[PDB]
Amino acid sequence: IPKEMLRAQTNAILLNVLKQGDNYVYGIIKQVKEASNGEMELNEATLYTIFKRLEKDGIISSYWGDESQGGRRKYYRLTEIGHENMRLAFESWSRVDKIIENLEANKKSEAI
Amino acid sequence: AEIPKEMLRAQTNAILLNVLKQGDNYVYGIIKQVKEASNGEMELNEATLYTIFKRLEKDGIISSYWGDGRRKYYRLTEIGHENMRLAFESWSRVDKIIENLEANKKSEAI
Ligand SMILES: [Au+]
Repeated sequence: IPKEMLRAQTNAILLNVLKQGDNYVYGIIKQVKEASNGEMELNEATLYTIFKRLEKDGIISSYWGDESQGGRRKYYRLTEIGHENMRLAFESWSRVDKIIENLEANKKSEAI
Repeated sequence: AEIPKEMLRAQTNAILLNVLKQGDNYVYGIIKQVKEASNGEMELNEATLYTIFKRLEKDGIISSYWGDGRRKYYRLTEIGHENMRLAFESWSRVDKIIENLEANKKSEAI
């Protein structure tokens, strides 16, 4: 599995987890660990790197939590731009499957 | 907000490797079939293929040979086919992870 594809996957995951609600990193890693039957330990480093991009792009935003409790954790939130990105990713990928669909279709066409 | 470069590259590659999957081919031909399969809309630029093919050839995902004008055919390699398989399986496991996230969310909501 190429690293490019791994980080693309981690991205798909994070946008999705934040879709279901604002979260923090230790929490995000834990929920995916659970939702993948132990199998998927996300890499803190890759998360951090991704959040800098996604914060850059305004796909996510962040705020401080747990300050009332003596803490200072960082909560992330999917933005509207966030939801738009995910929509266009979906639509975009669906368009690609259709192009491939049509390639396979036209192949079987010439075979006739 | 727009679709980032990395996703664009990934998409273009998805398509090219898939054209190769369906049968070894030459570049004029590849671009023509995609033009057809995208209802006229997507006539790739040669240069984009060449850029991409250099990477893929580098990584051993594709290779090339002469056919008899004597065109240059590119072929998905075995490693090629393997990678596409594992990519598919891997991405399917990711849909399940997401599936399961949405499932656990609706669970706690109750
Ligand atoms: Au595939």
